[PDB]
Amino acid sequence: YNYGEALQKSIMFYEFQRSGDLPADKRDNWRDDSGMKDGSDVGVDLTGGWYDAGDHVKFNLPMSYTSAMLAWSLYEDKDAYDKSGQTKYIMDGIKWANDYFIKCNPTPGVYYYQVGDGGKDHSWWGPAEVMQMERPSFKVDASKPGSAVCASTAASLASAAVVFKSSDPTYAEKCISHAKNLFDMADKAKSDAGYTAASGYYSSSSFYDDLSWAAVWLYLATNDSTYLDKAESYVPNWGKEQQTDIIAYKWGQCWDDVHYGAELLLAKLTNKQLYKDSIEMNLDFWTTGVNGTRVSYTPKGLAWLFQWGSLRHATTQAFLAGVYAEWEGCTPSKVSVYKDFLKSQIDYALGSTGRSFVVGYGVNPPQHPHHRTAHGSWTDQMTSPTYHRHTIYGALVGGPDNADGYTDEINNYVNNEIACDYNAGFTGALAKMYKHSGGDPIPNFKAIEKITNDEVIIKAGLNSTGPNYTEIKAVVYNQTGWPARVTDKISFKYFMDLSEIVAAGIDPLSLVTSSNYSEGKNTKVSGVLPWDVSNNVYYVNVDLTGENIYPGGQSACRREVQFRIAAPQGTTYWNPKNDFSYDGLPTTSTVNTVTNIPVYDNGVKVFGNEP
Ligand SMILES: OC[C@H]1O[C@@H](O[C@H]2[C@H](O)[C@@H](O)[C@H](O[C@H]3[C@H](O)[C@@H](O)[C@H](O)O[C@@H]3CO)O[C@@H]2CO)[C@H](O)[C@@H](O)[C@@H]1O
Ligand SMILES: OC[C@H]1O[C@@H](O[C@H]2[C@H](O)[C@@H](O)[C@H](O)O[C@@H]2CO)[C@H](O)[C@@H](O)[C@@H]1O
Ligand SMILES: [Ca+2]
Ligand SMILES: [Ca+2]
Ligand SMILES: [Mg+2]
Ligand SMILES: [Mg+2]
Ligand SMILES: [Mg+2]
Ligand SMILES: [Mg+2]
Repeated sequence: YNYGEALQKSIMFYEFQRSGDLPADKRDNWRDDSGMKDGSDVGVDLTGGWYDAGDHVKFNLPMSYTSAMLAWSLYEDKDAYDKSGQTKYIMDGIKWANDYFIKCNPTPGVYYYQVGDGGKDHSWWGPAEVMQMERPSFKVDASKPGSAVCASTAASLASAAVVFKSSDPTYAEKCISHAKNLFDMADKAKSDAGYTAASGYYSSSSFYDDLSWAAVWLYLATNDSTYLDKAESYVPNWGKEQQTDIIAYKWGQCWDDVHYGAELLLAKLTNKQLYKDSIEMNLDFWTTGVNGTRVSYTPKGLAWLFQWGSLRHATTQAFLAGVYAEWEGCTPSKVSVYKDFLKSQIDYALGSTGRSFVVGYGVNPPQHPHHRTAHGSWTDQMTSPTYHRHTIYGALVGGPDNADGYTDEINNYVNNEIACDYNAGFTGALAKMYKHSGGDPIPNFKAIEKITNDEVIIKAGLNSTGPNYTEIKAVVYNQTGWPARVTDKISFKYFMDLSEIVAAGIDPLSLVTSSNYSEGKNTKVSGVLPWDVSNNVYYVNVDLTGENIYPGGQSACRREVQFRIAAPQGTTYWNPKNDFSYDGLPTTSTVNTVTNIPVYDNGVKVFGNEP
């Protein structure tokens, strides 16, 4: 498999998750500014960071877990990133998350750990750029603690400091300053009691693991052994295997449990047997098995841990196995076992079963990941359109069940959602496979997509008619996607040939235009205006400027306008047949897309034709 391309796309995945004011240097044409008022409720700029999964909540625990894991990869395999030419991209990602965590620590002792409400956010299915719901900010402090999330963020900031120190020593120091404050908060409190806004999504079941993980990274960033001593001091407090006094080993590294990564690092830093034994017990359980126990394996080779995000778990363990196998302290006989495991799990994700589980990569990749912005519905419907308008490159889907079963459907969020933490360890494992087996990334890769549907259209039909008038029912639709956006400067024009009016000795400008119905309070229908009088062409201008038309609902994306143009009552010379906009017009109140009632966006024609 082409591991370099996979690595390249896995890193790119995060760029599509970005919230906030996006860079001018962005390499896609379908994501734009969003969550621009994040933090406005507390008077703090909390814009930026990454949306968690297929949704738009910013959950700092998995977000910081993710950036800490990406930095860990860059720390372990900078040469792989340099050789593949992806170094700039992963560093930009790491900085994107950490710049946001810094904003979340506005003053010593205060940490905002979330922006958005799961309940409200998930109740709407649409693109990030046009979210209309409230996005509350939540914080922890001395009176309401969040040890896991504060320490997880400290680990992200400290690991970022380690990998940025050589090229940007000042940013490294900035990261360390904030990591120290957040760790102090976490260490002083030793409680997750104030971390409640993520209930039902990312509630924490442990924080001593996060304390050790953060302390290890702060040790590597500052070289102050005060932190190494702390890291080791929490070990007795880590969860144990049931009815044993053995450090847990039957799960895997993940957003809720980072003792696996902490013990791996502590083994390399101290060479103490306790840590070596602990990480090898975990890696053994995942490979050969240990003490009669072994993680389940699917018939096709996937180490299967749990129903949700099976690939996320397997590929993360693959990364840890790769890191540990390269360490001189690893039991020699297990080096090959662990490396074989890294390859088998990554290959399963990339295509060993005959298809890829990575969006926009390989053979028969997933087409319907549970992701709002990549899908791009403009009607608040998971079912419409019936295909994803965008390709969210690099995203690793949840994964199959214990029997390799997998259904690529948008509503399957258990096995087909995509998320920050899903790609975290995966990215690191990919860097290792690239280093070993290669595969050239795509040069100058970008995600500038072809526009696949007219972004703003109009449908019309004959509402009412008479010997002296024509009444039109028109509906404008915002189907924007590159990027999805509010269209508050839309207008359209209805063209007529009024030669018969001039011939009747009547002023075309005196005809009466009117509207008996229209959605939108700003809808304005003009009187008859001249367009090309040499050919007796006049028009009615319908301005929708000011209307908050956006691709996020059946009513939200459309504006209906009914308007009539009429010659004097009792007259019979009105002739709609020579009117440009009347040609082909649906003969009734049931509208259809028309191309002769042009739509304009800030005066620029974007749909339809003029006379
Ligand atoms: O031995 C059990 C292990 O449990 C781990 O916690 C897991 C929770 O039990 C599980 O409910 C939760 O599932 C999440 C999933 O992680 C998340 O990514 C997905 O989006 O939603 C699911 C809930 O609907 O996962 C956590 C973490 O794996 C402990 O962390 C671990 O120590 C313990 O051994
Ligand atoms: O929490 C699981 C999953 O929920 C997704 O939102 C669901 C919501 O949970 C359900 O009550 C509603 O009926 O449908 C929506 C859309 O499927 C959410 O999109 C995922 O991010 C989340 O993992
Ligand atoms: Ca934890
Ligand atoms: Ca006419
Ligand atoms: Mg900008
Ligand atoms: Mg979820
Ligand atoms: Mg399909
Ligand atoms: Mg004519």
